[PDB]
Amino acid sequence: ALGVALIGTGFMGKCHAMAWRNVATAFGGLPPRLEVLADMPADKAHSLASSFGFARGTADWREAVSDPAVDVVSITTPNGLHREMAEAALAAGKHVWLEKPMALSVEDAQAMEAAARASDRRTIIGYNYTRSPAFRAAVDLIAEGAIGRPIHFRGMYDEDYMADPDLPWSWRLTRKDGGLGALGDLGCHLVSVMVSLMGPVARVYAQADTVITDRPHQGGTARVENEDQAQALIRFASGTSGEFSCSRVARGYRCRLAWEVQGTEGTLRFDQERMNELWLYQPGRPEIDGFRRILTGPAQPGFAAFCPGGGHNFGFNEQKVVEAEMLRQAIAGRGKAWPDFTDGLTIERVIHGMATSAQTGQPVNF
Amino acid sequence: ALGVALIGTGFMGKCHAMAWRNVATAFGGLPPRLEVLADMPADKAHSLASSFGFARGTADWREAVSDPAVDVVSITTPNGLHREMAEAALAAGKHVWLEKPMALSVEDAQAMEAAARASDRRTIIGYNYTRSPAFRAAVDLIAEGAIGRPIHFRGMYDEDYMADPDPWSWRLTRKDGGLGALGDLGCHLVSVMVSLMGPVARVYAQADTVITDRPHQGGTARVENEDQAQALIRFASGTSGEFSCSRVARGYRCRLAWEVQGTEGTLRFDQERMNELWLYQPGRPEIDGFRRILTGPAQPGFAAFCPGGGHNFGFNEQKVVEAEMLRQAIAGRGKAWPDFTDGLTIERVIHGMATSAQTGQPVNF
Amino acid sequence: ALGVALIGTGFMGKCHAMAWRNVATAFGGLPPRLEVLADMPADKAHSLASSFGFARGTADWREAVSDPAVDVVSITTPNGLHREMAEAALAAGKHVWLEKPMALSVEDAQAMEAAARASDRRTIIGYNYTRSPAFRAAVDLIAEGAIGRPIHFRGMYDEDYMADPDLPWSWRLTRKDGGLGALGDLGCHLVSVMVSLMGPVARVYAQADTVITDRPHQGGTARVENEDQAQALIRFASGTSGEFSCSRVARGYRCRLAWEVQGTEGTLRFDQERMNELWLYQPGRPEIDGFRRILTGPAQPGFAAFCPGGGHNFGFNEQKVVEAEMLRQAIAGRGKAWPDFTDGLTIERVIHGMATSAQTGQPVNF
Amino acid sequence: ALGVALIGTGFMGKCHAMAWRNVATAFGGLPPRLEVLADMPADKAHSLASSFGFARGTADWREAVSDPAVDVVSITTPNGLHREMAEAALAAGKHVWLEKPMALSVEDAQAMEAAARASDRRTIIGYNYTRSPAFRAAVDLIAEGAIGRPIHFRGMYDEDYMADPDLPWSWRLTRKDGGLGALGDLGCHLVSVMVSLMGPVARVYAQADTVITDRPHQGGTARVENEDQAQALIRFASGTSGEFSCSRVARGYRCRLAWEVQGTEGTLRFDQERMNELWLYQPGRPEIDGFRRILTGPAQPGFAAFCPGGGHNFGFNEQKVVEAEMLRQAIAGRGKAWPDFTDGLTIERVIHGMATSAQTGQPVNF
Ligand SMILES: NC(=O)c1ccc[n+]([C@@H]2O[C@H](COP(=O)([O-])OP(=O)(O)OC[C@H]3O[C@@H](n4cnc5c(N)ncnc54)[C@H](O)[C@@H]3O)[C@@H](O)[C@H]2O)c1
Ligand SMILES: NC(=O)c1ccc[n+]([C@@H]2O[C@H](COP(=O)([O-])OP(=O)(O)OC[C@H]3O[C@@H](n4cnc5c(N)ncnc54)[C@H](O)[C@@H]3O)[C@@H](O)[C@H]2O)c1
Ligand SMILES: NC(=O)c1ccc[n+]([C@@H]2O[C@H](COP(=O)([O-])OP(=O)(O)OC[C@H]3O[C@@H](n4cnc5c(N)ncnc54)[C@H](O)[C@@H]3O)[C@@H](O)[C@H]2O)c1
Ligand SMILES: NC(=O)c1ccc[n+]([C@@H]2O[C@H](COP(=O)([O-])OP(=O)(O)OC[C@H]3O[C@@H](n4cnc5c(N)ncnc54)[C@H](O)[C@@H]3O)[C@@H](O)[C@H]2O)c1
Ligand SMILES: O[C@H]1[C@H](O)[C@@H](O)[C@H](O)[C@@H](O)[C@H]1O
Ligand SMILES: O[C@H]1[C@H](O)[C@@H](O)[C@H](O)[C@@H](O)[C@H]1O
Ligand SMILES: O[C@H]1[C@H](O)[C@@H](O)[C@H](O)[C@@H](O)[C@H]1O
Repeated sequence: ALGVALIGTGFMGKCHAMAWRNVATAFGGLPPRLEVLADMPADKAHSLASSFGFARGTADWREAVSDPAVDVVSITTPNGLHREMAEAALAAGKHVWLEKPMALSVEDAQAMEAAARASDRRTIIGYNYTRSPAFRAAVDLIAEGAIGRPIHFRGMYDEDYMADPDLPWSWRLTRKDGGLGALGDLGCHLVSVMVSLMGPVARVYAQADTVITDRPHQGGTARVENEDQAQALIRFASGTSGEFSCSRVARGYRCRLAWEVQGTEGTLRFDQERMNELWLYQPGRPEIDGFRRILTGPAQPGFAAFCPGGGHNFGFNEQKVVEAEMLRQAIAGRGKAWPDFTDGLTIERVIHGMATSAQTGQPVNF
Repeated sequence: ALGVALIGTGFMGKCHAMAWRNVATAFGGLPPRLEVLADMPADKAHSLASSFGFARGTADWREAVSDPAVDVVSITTPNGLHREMAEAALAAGKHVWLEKPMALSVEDAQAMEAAARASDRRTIIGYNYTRSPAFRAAVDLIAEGAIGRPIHFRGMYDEDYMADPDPWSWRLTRKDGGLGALGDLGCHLVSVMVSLMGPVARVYAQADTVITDRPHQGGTARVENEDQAQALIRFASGTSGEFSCSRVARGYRCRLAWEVQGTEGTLRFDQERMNELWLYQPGRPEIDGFRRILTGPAQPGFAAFCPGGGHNFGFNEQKVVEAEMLRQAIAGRGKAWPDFTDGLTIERVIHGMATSAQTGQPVNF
Repeated sequence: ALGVALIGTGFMGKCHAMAWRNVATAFGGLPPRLEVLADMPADKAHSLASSFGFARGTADWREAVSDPAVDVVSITTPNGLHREMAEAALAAGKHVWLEKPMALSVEDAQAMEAAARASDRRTIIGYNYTRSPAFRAAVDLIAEGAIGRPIHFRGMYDEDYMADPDLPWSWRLTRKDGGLGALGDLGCHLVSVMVSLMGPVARVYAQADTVITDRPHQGGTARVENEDQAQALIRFASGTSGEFSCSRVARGYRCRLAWEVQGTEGTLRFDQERMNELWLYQPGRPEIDGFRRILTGPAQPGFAAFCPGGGHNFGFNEQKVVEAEMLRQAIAGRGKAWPDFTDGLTIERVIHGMATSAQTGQPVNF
Repeated sequence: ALGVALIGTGFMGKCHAMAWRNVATAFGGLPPRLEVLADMPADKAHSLASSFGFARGTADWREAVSDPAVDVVSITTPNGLHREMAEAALAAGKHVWLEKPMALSVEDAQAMEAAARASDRRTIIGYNYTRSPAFRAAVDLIAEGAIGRPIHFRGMYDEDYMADPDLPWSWRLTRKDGGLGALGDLGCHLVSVMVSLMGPVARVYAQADTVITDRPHQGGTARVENEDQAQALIRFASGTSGEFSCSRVARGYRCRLAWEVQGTEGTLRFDQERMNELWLYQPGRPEIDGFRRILTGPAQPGFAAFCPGGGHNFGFNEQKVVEAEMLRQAIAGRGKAWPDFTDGLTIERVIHGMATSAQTGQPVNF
């Protein structure tokens, strides 16, 4: 069994834990051994290792990535910590499951990518919205020619977690430790999905905005630095056109990663807030012509490992189980995992390229 | 930590396995120990006990219920085994997580309800559709007066797994399944309905078998029970109700959809979109209409799985919540619903409906 | 050109006026001659006669009905006035376009039916939800065998126009002017749709409720004389099962006439609040299997006469234009108007049979 | 009564006819007298003038614009004739209801604008998607402060009427006729809506494609000369951002003019294919937080003129009756008609500016 370390226990830390714990339940093989949990403070690491079923808990992550019983390290700590912990893991000869985005900057991502290439260990970044059965059915459909040649992509990713202007400031909202705003938190997820459907991005023209430029900082106010929303027009390497957006201030949306691929012979549309539906249009006779609602079931990739009956809604967390497995297969030498630090660095260059574009009012070519 | 035995590894068996494995991960406390898994043949039981992380797999269910390390038994076998397995598990001093419906008959459920009181062990029936954050949110809203006085209920549960020509399940026999759509789906619809409306007083029902033989069985494969059924309800309150279920309603996969029309509002839900609760309350005319409430941390259960609203809660995660309730009842910190007593009433409703359909007569409770 | 008389100018009266005005615009032939309009008081009739484009107004309907420049009469007055007005019109040798339901009782409907047969004039009842391109396409699809044989019908008609208890007492709530409550006002519509799709009703078992027992009336407090809601289980002459309901207190719904036909080889589903969509499931390959959203367009009956492009939503009022056209054609002998007073009589026996079942607690066979 | 001439009887011609016959029926006043109808050949004009309720049909549009009994002229002919016809109507001192877009080029629009100012006659351009009860409710909800300050617009207009590559090379596909492609046919309508929500446009950056470049043409094939789809990033004069697209080859879509405004305090979203629904998000307590589905009814502007009860879906064609009313009110010197040829000119510069941008690869500033 694969020896597992986990660093962090928050939103993603718990998600990885629940995933590791059931990956063998779903897909077979041996359950991974949950060796070490790292979080701060110590008493919290001990508590959570107990209730997560980990063999021990530590307040010292370096110990976790060092442990001889570990082969793989889940890294679910804040973006400013990714580079250091990732690199230390790879140097200790461990495979790495790293949360997105890779780091704060393209330069950090590049350093990490070089580390990974040296190491010969397997890596994967936590672009979990590419794990849904519906998204994977969509990719297969386009490959099968269900919509002919793609002629346009339109995608968005709206959430409203920062829309309230009273929400307190933090260094996340600075360029340092924070990095990009909406592009770094959400943009990257959209790019991960978009390039899987349409191929590599050849060019972007973008614009960005900070809507809420000043926030309470225990007293007066602090200037928010990164962007609350960004949009971009795209040209892919195939030459086809695309539209792109992201926002952390789009009121009423909670997880609205929504995309569509219009093709010569059809159209596919999807909204993550209803992650179990794939809308497919193909030309038919006039009398019955129209979009089909394909409800996620065992006909789609990965679904049948969790449930034999269609229409039993596949959940967000279960995406993470599929991700664990893809890494599990890569480590077992049986299948390449996407995206690794090399694949992820391209995604980093895209979102940062869009940021550069926005600042300059000039298109950026990749 | 609770010792767990699991009987069955099919649709619901595998579901219970995933739930027991993550109950503590979501809700804290100590993770349950996965002790014994039972299924046939033995080779299958062995491989799956290993992948599911169970200490052993066996082809002998009695071995699972008698393991001293076990405190609780998940029974996920065909309906025709529920009674024997549940009564054995109770007599063995184990708490029971029994899959719905209880058994083949009301008499069976009567026997099991008596045993459950005698055992002084906790019981819960697998009505996992009452565990969604959206559903739990609805109940709380109604109790708050959000929709005022419930004046009508309209409920359905449509699926189409029997509509497919390609097959043969135990669900189609009287000795393995019992009732057809009413036993396999109807009961779920009842569990939801009485949780919203209070107990049933009267039913008038009708039923049909639309596919009499399983096309690809070689031999005769007579469907021994109903493919669909509908009923008018009167609740103990005096309120009206519409009820139906079907395993042949083509294009539906898990369409357990209900609504409660109140004097002050309406609540509506469809399990195919289990993350949405529609709420209408009267407002200013210029902004009047139903609200799509997207499941999130403000709903019961959800926060334990995710701090961000809109990250769709899953079918399988309803089962994690179900497990947590049994586990809280087991610790004397809550009361599990429905136990074998509450479940008995449910069996009466669906079997009353089946009777009403057989006789062309109303049935009172 | 056909000579028109119109009695009433409210909800349906204005609908009828608008329909006659554009019937020839839509379908060709000669525009009807808008001859006489009748409403009270007189000032109101002459005023609306002017704005509706009618040659004259009057406060006395009887004159309008026997005016020799009139060939057809639209009757859009409360239910209590239907029988008298229709019987008078027919006996003058005029065709009649009558608002639903026929009158207060089954006896009224039998009286009206007899008068119509003796008069040898055309009649049509205003069941306008049978006139939508989506509905008519549904009936055709069933006929062509798109969903095999029907095995179940589930229908409802929810509105909340009496859901607020403060709303004033109105004629729809009296047995003298309305007759039945939600069964008379909404239920009849549901039946007209249901029988078009499933065939005749063989049996019903029903229950009914008055949720708001009293209402403000000028001074205050008046008792509601008929039902706010009703439901019924149906057996059709075919043997097939049905579910049926209606309500005027169903909070949040405005025109939710929603039905579905579940067949052996597919399913059809419709909701009048989205009267441009017809949902059709037929079995398909697993990977693309699901309900189609058919958007109303020129391939559906009647639509091409209003617009040559699909997706330009056909409206409520245009159903009435279709309805006038079917009446014109019938009067000219080139078509059948459905439902006439005879077909209308059947509809009335169903709804009153439901009322009876509700009162007795026993099934009612037809 | 207003004297009305109508030129053209097709898609919009017939829609204008239906609108002029019921404008008074809906909003009171005197019914406009339908004087002259022009279309070709003559026999068709005679036939349709009879069935449209027009006093006479003619094959010569110039006759209609000069008739002394005419006060206002509807112009529903292809784009290349708009300039000529409008300028002539105005020269004869007639009021003008002109179909979109104004013409083939900015230059044309400039001349027509000056022509319009030179006469002292009313003009309105046929941007009917701004007449819907839902849209007008949206605008008033914003003006009422419903969503705070707009911070982003996302708009699209997808149709597939050109998706089939075997459709014959026809007028919307030419420069000399047609002008722009998707931008001139669908884009303009999106801008009409967009500037009504976000105000004027400061800057665009756009991309465009011809996806089907060749089409059957009398035993041969001809080159398509304008775009099938276009997209743009927008910077509004207010400093706010926007996304914009249109397409005539977006498979499955029939009239998908969908738009969204995300504000500091709320969100509004709309889709013409369901023109009777308006989605509104305002912050609520978390228990009941979410988008409201607002079903078009009497609370929304214009609706009560057509129907006293909500839910009775307002049609595409009834947008035009509203448009007619707005014009009658402007002629009567009450309400002003938007957009006139001056507001229209701006919309033309925008769509042509996107076209320029897409052609050159450069941002275009206004
Ligand atoms: N893939 C996805 O869908 C997704 C979703 C949410 C967050 N994320 C990513 O997950 C990462 C964490 O996000 P989150 O929402 O879980 O943040 P969080 O604040 O919920 O959790 C951070 C975790 O890291 C721990 N931590 C912080 N500093 C530490 C240190 N020095 N040593 C050990 N532990 C430390 C915290 O105590 C906590 O356990 C971020 O990189 C974010 O981008 C990804
Ligand atoms: N709550 C739910 O949503 C849900 C879903 C599916 C089934 N169910 C209920 O759960 C139960 C199981 O249904 P399922 O769909 O998982 O059926 P299934 O056929 O998929 O699984 C049944 C399992 O029981 C095992 N089994 C059969 N006979 C056995 C024996 N003699 N000893 C030990 N194991 C035996 C089978 O080998 C199989 O592993 C039924 O009671 C059903 O009504 C509930
Ligand atoms: N088919 C449909 O979709 C539809 C929709 C709404 C109403 N209806 C039916 O239309 C009919 C009228 O409904 P409504 O909502 O228009 O009612 P309403 O209250 O709007 O109008 C009643 C009309 O009758 C007139 N009236 C009353 N007494 C009269 C008399 N003695 N002489 C002349 N005119 C008289 C009133 O002045 C008014 O014009 C009813 O039978 C109702 O069932 C049908
Ligand atoms: N606002 C909308 O929703 C909408 C919808 C469709 C079209 N349009 C616009 O309406 C206009 C017409 O498009 P359509 O789809 O109605 O085209 P169409 O081809 O359906 O009809 C064109 C009409 O113009 C007539 N015509 C052509 N040359 C003429 C001449 N010399 N004299 C008189 N009549 C002549 C044709 O006979 C026909 O009646 C275009 O400018 C288009 O952009 C707007
Ligand atoms: O598919 C159905 C349904 O999904 C229920 O959840 C399950 O309990 C039934 O046994 C199964 O037959
Ligand atoms: O709003 C309702 C309903 O829309 C019916 O169409 C109409 O016939 C009723 O009389 C009216 O009350
Ligand atoms: O079908 C399209 C579109 O629906 C618009 O309504 C119209 O203005 C266009 O000209 C027509 O091409």
